[PDB]
Amino acid sequence: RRRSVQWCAVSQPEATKCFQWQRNMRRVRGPPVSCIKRDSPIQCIQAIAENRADAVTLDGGFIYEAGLAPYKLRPVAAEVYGTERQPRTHYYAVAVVKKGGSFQLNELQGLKSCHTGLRRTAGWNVPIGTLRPFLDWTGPPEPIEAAVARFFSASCVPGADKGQFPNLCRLCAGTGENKCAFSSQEPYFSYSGAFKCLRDGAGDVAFIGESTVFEDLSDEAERDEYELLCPDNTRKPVDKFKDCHLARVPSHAVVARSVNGKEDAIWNLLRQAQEKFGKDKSPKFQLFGSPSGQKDLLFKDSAIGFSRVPPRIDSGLYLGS
Ligand SMILES: [Fe+3]
Repeated sequence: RRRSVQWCAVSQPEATKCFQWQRNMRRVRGPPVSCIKRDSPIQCIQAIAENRADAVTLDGGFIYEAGLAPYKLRPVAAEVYGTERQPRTHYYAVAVVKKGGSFQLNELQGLKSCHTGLRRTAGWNVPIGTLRPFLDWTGPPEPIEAAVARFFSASCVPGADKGQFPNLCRLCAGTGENKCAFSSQEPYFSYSGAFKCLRDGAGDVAFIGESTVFEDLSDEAERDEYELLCPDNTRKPVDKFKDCHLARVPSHAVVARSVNGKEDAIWNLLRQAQEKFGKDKSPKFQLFGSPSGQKDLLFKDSAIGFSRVPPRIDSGLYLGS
């Protein structure tokens, strides 16, 4: 039906969560949500621009992508992180390494790297931009990936072209054709996957978000075996990310068509869904939770709510501050 917000999933597990979201909203007589299934942010971005879906949550890198032509989607609601007592609409891109090593951020040449994915904020845009000075990139037409592939001995950059940049997919753990996939079929995909790539010892550094280590390692003693590479070339505890990060970046956000995008219905849905199924709100459904073996389905597991984006704020403006 027309009045229902059509959400776009990028995997089957997300589709399954969306359908559960749909029946739960229906049970509590809240705003209706329907589900559309795709395989990547790009297919969801396109599907929305083509009125086949209405909304999707994207990392900063794809919020950028979605704002260009022929899509022109804009962020309508940002994820909120931190705590209810201290909420924030931004997180931190950090460089996590194993304690015991002596190399600093300016000494990564020849080492192995783990990234959340190609063109993702913390996993790529931020770290690569930060390391530019150390690369020997000759600018266009040479794709930046080529320079990165010459810098790190090997890496796992989900979504990178295994054909042109084999080095960038070498450390990835996906089976057969799924090796280096920009999806959960690749064990080292996204935040937790990139961190696992470090935990397993495949890589020497993981470019992820500051909350990853805390979500994945409950034991304080285990987390103490990791530290962060600070921009001033020093190492510090994973809990000191505020004084040791590569960048502070805007939170992932739900995007929608800039014209006739059902913005008000989308916000009504998010506000009520947050209230009914947000953190510690319901035993039957968790808008911000994912089943065992799954991470950040539809929204980050670390999200605690939403913040509506003021009108006439396009992708460009959202990301630039
Ligand atoms: Fe991100």
